[PDB]
Amino acid sequence: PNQRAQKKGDIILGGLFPIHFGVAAKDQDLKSRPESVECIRYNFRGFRWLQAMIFAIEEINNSPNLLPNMTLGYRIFDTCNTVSKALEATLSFVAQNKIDSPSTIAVVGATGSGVSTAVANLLGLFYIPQVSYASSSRLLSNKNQFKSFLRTIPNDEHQATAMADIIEYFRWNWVGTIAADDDYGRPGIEKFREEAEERDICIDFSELISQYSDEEEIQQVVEVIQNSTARVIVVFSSGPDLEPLIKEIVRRNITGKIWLASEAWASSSLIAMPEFFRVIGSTIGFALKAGQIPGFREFLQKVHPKKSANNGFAKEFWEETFNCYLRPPCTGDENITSVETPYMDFTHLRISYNVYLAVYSIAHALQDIYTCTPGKGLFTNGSCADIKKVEAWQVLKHLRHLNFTSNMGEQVDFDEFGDLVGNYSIINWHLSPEDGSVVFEEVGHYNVYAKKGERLFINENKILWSGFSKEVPFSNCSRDCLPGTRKGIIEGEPTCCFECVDCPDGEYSDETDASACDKCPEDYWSNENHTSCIPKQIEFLSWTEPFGIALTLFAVLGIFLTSFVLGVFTKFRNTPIVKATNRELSYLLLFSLLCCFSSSLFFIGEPQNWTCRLRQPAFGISFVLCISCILVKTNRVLLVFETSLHRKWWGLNLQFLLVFLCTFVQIVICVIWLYTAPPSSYRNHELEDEIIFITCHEGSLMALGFLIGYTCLLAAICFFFAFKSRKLPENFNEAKFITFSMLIFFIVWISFIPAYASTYGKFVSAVEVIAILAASFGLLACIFFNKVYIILFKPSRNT
Amino acid sequence: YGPNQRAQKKGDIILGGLFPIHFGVAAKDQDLKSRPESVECIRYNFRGFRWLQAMIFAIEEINNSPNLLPNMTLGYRIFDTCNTVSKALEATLSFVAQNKHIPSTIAVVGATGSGVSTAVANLLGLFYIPQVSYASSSRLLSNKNQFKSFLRTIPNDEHQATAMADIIEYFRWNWVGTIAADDDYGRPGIEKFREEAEERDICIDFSELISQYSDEEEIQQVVEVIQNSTARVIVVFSSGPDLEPLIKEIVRRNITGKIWLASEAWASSSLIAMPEFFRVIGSTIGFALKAGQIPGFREFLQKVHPKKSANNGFAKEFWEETFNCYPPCTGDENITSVETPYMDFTHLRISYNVYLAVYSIAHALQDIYTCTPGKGLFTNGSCADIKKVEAWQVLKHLRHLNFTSNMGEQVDFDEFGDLVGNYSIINWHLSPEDGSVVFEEVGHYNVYAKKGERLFINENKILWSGFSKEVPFSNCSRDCLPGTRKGIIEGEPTCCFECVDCPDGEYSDETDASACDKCPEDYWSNENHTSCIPKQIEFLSWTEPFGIALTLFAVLGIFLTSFVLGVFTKFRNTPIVKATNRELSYLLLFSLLCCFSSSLFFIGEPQNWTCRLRQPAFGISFVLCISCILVKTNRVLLVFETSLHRKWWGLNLQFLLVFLCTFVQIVICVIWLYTAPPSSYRNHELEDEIIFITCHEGSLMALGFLIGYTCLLAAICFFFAFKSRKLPENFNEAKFITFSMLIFFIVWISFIPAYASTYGKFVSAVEVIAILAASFGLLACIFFNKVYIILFKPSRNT
Ligand SMILES: CC(C)(Cc1ccc2ccccc2c1)NC[C@@H](O)COc1cccc(Cl)c1C#N
Ligand SMILES: CC(C)(Cc1ccc2ccccc2c1)NC[C@@H](O)COc1cccc(Cl)c1C#N
Ligand SMILES: *[C@@H]1O[C@H](CO)[C@@H](O[C@@H]2O[C@H](CO)[C@@H](O)[C@H](O)[C@H]2NC(C)=O)[C@H](O)[C@H]1NC(C)=O
Ligand SMILES: *[C@@H]1O[C@H](CO)[C@@H](O[C@@H]2O[C@H](CO)[C@@H](O)[C@H](O)[C@H]2NC(C)=O)[C@H](O)[C@H]1NC(C)=O
Ligand SMILES: *[C@@H]1O[C@H](CO)[C@@H](O[C@@H]2O[C@H](CO)[C@@H](O)[C@H](O)[C@H]2NC(C)=O)[C@H](O)[C@H]1NC(C)=O
Ligand SMILES: *[C@@H]1O[C@H](CO)[C@@H](O[C@@H]2O[C@H](CO)[C@@H](O)[C@H](O)[C@H]2NC(C)=O)[C@H](O)[C@H]1NC(C)=O
Ligand SMILES: N[C@@H](Cc1c[nH]c2ccccc12)C(=O)O
Ligand SMILES: N[C@@H](Cc1c[nH]c2ccccc12)C(=O)O
Ligand SMILES: *[C@@H]1O[C@H](CO)[C@@H](O)[C@H](O)[C@H]1NC(C)=O
Ligand SMILES: *[C@@H]1O[C@H](CO)[C@@H](O)[C@H](O)[C@H]1NC(C)=O
Ligand SMILES: *[C@@H]1O[C@H](CO)[C@@H](O)[C@H](O)[C@H]1NC(C)=O
Ligand SMILES: *[C@@H]1O[C@H](CO)[C@@H](O)[C@H](O)[C@H]1NC(C)=O
Ligand SMILES: *[C@@H]1O[C@H](CO)[C@@H](O)[C@H](O)[C@H]1NC(C)=O
Ligand SMILES: *[C@@H]1O[C@H](CO)[C@@H](O)[C@H](O)[C@H]1NC(C)=O
Ligand SMILES: [Ca+2]
Ligand SMILES: [Ca+2]
Ligand SMILES: [Ca+2]
Ligand SMILES: [Ca+2]
Ligand SMILES: [Ca+2]
Ligand SMILES: [Ca+2]
Ligand SMILES: [Cl-]
Ligand SMILES: [Cl-]
Repeated sequence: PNQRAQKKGDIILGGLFPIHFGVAAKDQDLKSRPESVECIRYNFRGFRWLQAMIFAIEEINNSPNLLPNMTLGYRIFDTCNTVSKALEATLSFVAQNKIDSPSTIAVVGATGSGVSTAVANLLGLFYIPQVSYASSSRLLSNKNQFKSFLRTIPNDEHQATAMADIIEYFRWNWVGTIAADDDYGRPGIEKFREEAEERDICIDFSELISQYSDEEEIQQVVEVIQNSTARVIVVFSSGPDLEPLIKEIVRRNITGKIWLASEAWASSSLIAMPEFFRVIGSTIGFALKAGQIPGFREFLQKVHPKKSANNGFAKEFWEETFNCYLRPPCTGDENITSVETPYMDFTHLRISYNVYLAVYSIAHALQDIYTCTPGKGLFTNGSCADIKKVEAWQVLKHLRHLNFTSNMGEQVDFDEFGDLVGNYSIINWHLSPEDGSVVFEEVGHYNVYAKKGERLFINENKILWSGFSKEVPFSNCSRDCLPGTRKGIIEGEPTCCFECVDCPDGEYSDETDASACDKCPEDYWSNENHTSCIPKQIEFLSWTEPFGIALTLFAVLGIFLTSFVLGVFTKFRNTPIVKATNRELSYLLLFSLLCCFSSSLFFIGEPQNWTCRLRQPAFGISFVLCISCILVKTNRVLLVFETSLHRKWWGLNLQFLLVFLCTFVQIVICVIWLYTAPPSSYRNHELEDEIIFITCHEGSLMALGFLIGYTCLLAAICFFFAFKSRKLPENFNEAKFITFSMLIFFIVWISFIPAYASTYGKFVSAVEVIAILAASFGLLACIFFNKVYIILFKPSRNT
Repeated sequence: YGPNQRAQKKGDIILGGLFPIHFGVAAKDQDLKSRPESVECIRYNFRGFRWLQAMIFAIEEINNSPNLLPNMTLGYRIFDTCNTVSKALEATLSFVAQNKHIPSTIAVVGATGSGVSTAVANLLGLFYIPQVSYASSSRLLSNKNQFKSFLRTIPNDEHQATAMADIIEYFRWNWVGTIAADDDYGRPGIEKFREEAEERDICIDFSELISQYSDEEEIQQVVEVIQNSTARVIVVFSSGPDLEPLIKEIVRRNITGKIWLASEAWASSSLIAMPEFFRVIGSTIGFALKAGQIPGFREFLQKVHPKKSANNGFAKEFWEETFNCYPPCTGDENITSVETPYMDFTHLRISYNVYLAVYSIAHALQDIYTCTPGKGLFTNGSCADIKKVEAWQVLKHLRHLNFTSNMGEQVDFDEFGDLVGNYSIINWHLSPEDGSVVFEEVGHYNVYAKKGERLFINENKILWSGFSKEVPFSNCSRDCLPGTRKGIIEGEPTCCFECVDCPDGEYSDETDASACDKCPEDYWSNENHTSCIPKQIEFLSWTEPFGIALTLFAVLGIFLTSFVLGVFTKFRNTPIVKATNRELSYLLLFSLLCCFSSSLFFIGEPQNWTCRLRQPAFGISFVLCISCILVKTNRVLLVFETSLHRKWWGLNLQFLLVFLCTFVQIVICVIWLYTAPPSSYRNHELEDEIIFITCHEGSLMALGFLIGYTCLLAAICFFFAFKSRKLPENFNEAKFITFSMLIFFIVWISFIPAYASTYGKFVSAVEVIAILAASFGLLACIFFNKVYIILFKPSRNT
């Protein structure tokens, strides 16, 4: 090639820099002989990088210690960011070696993963160390194929993990990817997709672009972008590979998304245009750790076409800066500090420092060769190498074992994969208030040495979402489902995109975004929101509640009246005037009425086994013995008509036999109940589904049937015998009184039937207990009030 | 100068050539302690030598034919690549040497790889030299902005990934795993396949990359990932050498359940198709290109001999590897006595691609030779001469090449330099005679057909796991029968799920349902939540045994009433017993007719009129009957009531009496018609399964006061009857009427519990039975004695 930066010396290096951005887009129709294509657009950043390399080389040549007597020369070429020019230059590099089947010993060539691979395939064939400064693809680590490649820029797996970490930190799960179609974008987005699907993050679309894409492919890509709902768009590409898509996006006014820039185009001047920043607001990109090169800007300001004989690119540089010709003609007096261009309009050195570091590392390897001591070398017999006759593979061997200190005082040392690691800065795009150009204000940091999970660190106070608002935009497929509801599948959409369905009654969902409703335990139940389990609010006939205290009051006043009549009897015990009747029978009847009044107590509280298991036979025996005694408190016609009949001769104790017979019969059934089917004191849910009710299911139905039959037949026979003799003046015609009492007993039975048979849980027990209480109360009152009245009022009883 | 081993032959025009005679280079890790020298290759690839022989045969056959380029001879400088990049780049630097005594090559044939093709093309296209590859199938070599001078005769691999997705869809699998060689052949193909599968809703469990340089730990991780997965389909997208280590490790660890979907590179490779590996990998279904027919090829393959080959140079090492000589031997053995891939083949696939490439370049040269000075493709319609031909001319003519190959086929490279062909689909079968692996075609993938109608598989030929004959199950979660519905698992993809039972009131009829459905109120989820069968209704029917029994009782009562009526007719005007009010007797009898009729209002389905009249029907019927009975006795109050005599002075006042009482009653009735008539409506809340149809009386006070009125009438009549219960005037009807109202009150009391303690229909049933029994008792007790004394004992004087 003609245009190049050439300088002689004892040792020659090679450089490859993208001075231009691309080649002249034209189709070689092949109707005539094809010739060398000329590049089109200028790139001042590449010229700054070239100046950095030249500065490093000359500064090394000025230092007296590093390489004391030797001198470093160079043959730097231009690649125009394509492969053809790079391979032309590379063939111009290995010419002396090519004649095997000006020998350069090292090449610093970079800025394209594709270009870097294309060069390293050829340089590694002659074992020429190539130290790239910007090639960051993960494919260049396959040291089984790129034998002689080392890069002073970190790899690009950490960057994919960092983008995944950023997406996870802002709590997003619905994104979309876009990648240039070269060796830089594809592996990057593959690694990112892997790490994303690991972290449970869904990806909507995935398109590829390139600077040679025709309007139809870009149209399709813009349609895919527009016809989607994800707001986060991760981009892995370089400036020139993204310019057309961005042109289309800004011409179509797509102004909603959030761009996650990769390292290549995060700081590119092709994309950071004030026109573009309208529709591409809120970008968050990565950047390398800045560096310091003392006196570099002063060297930059010295460039001049006439005073540059080694450098040959200063001519076109001046022609491009001042826009002149060597239409208007140039003069060698212009002021480079006047015009504005990415040449001097920088604040931090990020890639230029990489070039400086690469040149200094190669120089340090050379110096290490210079200061070898025999017997301690790295070659066959621990031998050293002749620096005056140094070869490329020796420099490579020494570079693999290089370990020195940088200018900032950091330990530069290449990993066994030939690459040094480094932290990341995280940049947000801002609009400058005074000028109006884009400005990269650093808002985050990414440490690579720290353990997993604790690497990313962002400072959200500075981030400007769309420049207007101040809150993280929402970019999930579907809004979360608050507690009370649960997730639900959509048939085709990915897992990160669902709908919400309500928990059916009886189940609850406390946490948000739950996969399935939970059924409260039987003790508990759904709330009104189906959010919280509330207790089943169990219920039964309580004690302190008005009904319970009132029934207990009635019972105890019954006991009080009974004890009252007992006291009256005891005070006048020795008076058979009214006690001409069997005083023992009065004893028994009064105590039996006490027991009957007490029996009610067994139907109050919560039903355990004890409670009902004894509450049925309690009333049973009590009322049957009461009715038997009041039956015997009558005429003995059948007894007079009838061992047993021998005992029916004299002695009142025979009457007792009667009761001590019939109750015996009764207790038989009861003891049957004891060991045949005791009433199950158990709970019930089926009746209410909301509140448990505790009852007792009598296991022996026919047994209680027989019991009730026995007591009612006793009642029938006693009532009939009473009525048949209801009009006999036997001491105030007591027969009419006993008819009255047993009649009201029958009324109690009848009017009790409908009550319990047509009421809810607690009130059934309440009505049963009030029925038994009223029955026994009425019977006792009717039997004893006449006698107590006549005794307390008129003690004239003779016949 | 290139390497030492090559195949060189002079001529007017020279063609390039790159073939993988070996399989790789020795693992010599240069510590760089000494000057690194040319690395040497290790294994031998007889298939590569067959390809090279195919190219040489094509060239010499061209040189023998007098039609294509007459008076012209073709030459070649074929080199070896050993399947690496450095060797190919050495050969290519030798190629382009004369460009910028040394021959000037004008066309290069093939690179056999994708990385090798890319490396060679980046350098060749710099000088615009046409490179016609025969086996490079990456999709990246179609970008005609990078590789300006690259055309291939093997189809691009996009359709191959599409066909992988189509195969996976055809057997209905949705849980697979992928493996790809980490080079330019596996990565783009596996990316395209991932995209296509994601389109067709196919979940990918794992995805790993391998290479022939993978150290033991990486293969360890890969095999661990393979074991810990539940998938069975493993889509491998790689070549033989890059897969050999993984297959070694797998057959060492004895993983047998999986099934493999082979890409074209290794679906027919002798490196993997070995019985040892076949005993483990089981069933593989791979692709292959369409065969070709090179006439008279075997007769040229059988002529190879070391001393007879001066132009060829690889024949020496070939003889060595096939005979183990130079244990030196003579050099007269027969090559047919050895079993190597150099002759153990049935169809030519890639060798035909090489033959086609050579013939295509020769045809472009011919087209250049047969110019017409006015129609040349070059400038001003002119064209160049055959004697000073340059590479770019051949490239230009190859872009516009369109000719016919001996298979009667049309060959033309499209705008992307590729060709197009329709794939065969093979399955790995074990030879029942020898034990070697044999590939048997089972299907065909036609790419010209419309999308979705391209794949044809003859499933009767496939052999699953060597013995079985039914498609294996390789889904993630078992497809569960209807009645259940899908349920998300946290973290797992959309192909792994649970399924839970549909709660009642909801149903799911089809497999793979997302949610159940609420049934229409007339229906309900059946026993298995599968179908909304009609929700059963329930009420007192007619043809039900109870209905027919009750209407039988009713018609028997009506018949007894008609009997007593006829008895009255035949003996009307004889007041011997009829001295009483015959008219009021007919009134009571009609009242009993209405009472017996009152049954018909509580039988079937409740309409509005039905119950809205069923209440007042019984109401008025009874109150009228009982009031006429109350007046069918002594008239003390009537006798006591000055203006009343002037009003009636006769029995008419009795009518007045009843036409007062009933009237009062009927008042409430009409009120009920226009305050809250009982609505005939349904009821579900008690069973959620059976519908109950009843009537709700909006005014409880109406029915309350009505029943209170009728029972107080009954009670006052009962008291009045019991008052004078002992007056034997005409058989002492007082006792009969006391028994009447007594049985009435028994009916009332004993009816209360039954209706107040039973399920729906039986409430109305027992109400019917109670009313019928009350009217029965009334009729019987009142009139049985009269009809008996009339029919039996003719003694009527007092
Ligand atoms: C058992 C029952 C539900 C009434 C019943 C049930 C089924 C029956 C089947 C055939 C025949 C008679 C039956 C009577 N409730 C009774 C129990 O509370 C026990 O309480 C009493 C039982 C009898 C008499 C009285 Cl004063 C009470 C009270 N207080
Ligand atoms: C209304 C009722 C449920 C009984 C009832 C209800 C609530 C009441 C509230 C206060 C006071 C009395 C009430 C009586 N069932 C009655 C209806 O079937 C009407 O059927 C009759 C009503 C009265 C007498 C007879 Cl012989 C029948 C019959 N057959
Ligand atoms: C979008 O989806 C993500 C994925 O969960 C949601 O992130 C959750 O946010 C809450 C809020 O603190 C965290 O408690 C959870 O830990 C996050 N999920 C997980 C699995 O960790 C995010 O909330 C969703 N965005 C919106 C607006 O709802
Ligand atoms: C990458 O991470 C941090 C910078 O954020 C560096 O580690 C810190 O360095 C300072 C001074 O060197 C120490 O005082 C801190 O203790 C370190 N903090 C942590 C968490 O490590 C680290 O040096 C950076 N990497 C490089 C190559 O500079
Ligand atoms: C593509 O596959 C199909 C069938 O395998 C081939 O197309 C057939 O060609 C012959 C003659 O045109 C017809 O008899 C068949 O009907 C065709 N198939 C159909 C569906 O029409 C074709 O040969 C294959 N492609 C190539 C290049 O050979
Ligand atoms: C594995 O999953 C697939 C779908 O993911 C099942 O195929 C579906 O089920 C029947 C069978 O054809 C069809 O109604 C559906 O259309 C199929 N889906 C598709 C996309 O075709 C397949 O049945 C499952 N495998 C087994 C053994 O059940
Ligand atoms: N890593 C980039 C190289 C790069 C880094 N920063 C850049 C800035 C501009 C252009 C290219 C770059 C690549 O693979 O291509
Ligand atoms: N397409 C394959 C080349 C190939 C086809 N068939 C083959 C058989 C053996 C080896 C390689 C091949 C590749 O990209 O690498
Ligand atoms: C582009 O979109 C924004 C927001 O809707 C709107 O303000 C503007 O008018 C649109 N058109 C142009 C040319 O920007
Ligand atoms: C012109 O050149 C010199 C700097 O060397 C000085 O006069 C001045 O800074 C320059 N002009 C501007 C605008 O900086
Ligand atoms: C590298 O150089 C530094 C400088 O002292 C030293 O600490 C270190 O031991 C050297 N070796 C390695 C492997 O870092
Ligand atoms: C390999 O696995 C299969 C599974 O059945 C088993 O039959 C066979 O014995 C195993 N062979 C070895 C060497 O482990
Ligand atoms: C090889 O030897 C002769 C010569 O080719 C041939 O006739 C014969 O068929 C072959 N025999 C074997 C075993 O290959
Ligand atoms: C060229 O293509 C056309 C149709 O595409 C076909 O008719 C013709 O046979 C082909 N060959 C030549 C020499 O035209
Ligand atoms: Ca470059
Ligand atoms: Ca840029
Ligand atoms: Ca889909
Ligand atoms: Ca090759
Ligand atoms: Ca093979
Ligand atoms: Ca997961
Ligand atoms: Cl910079
Ligand atoms: Cl073959």
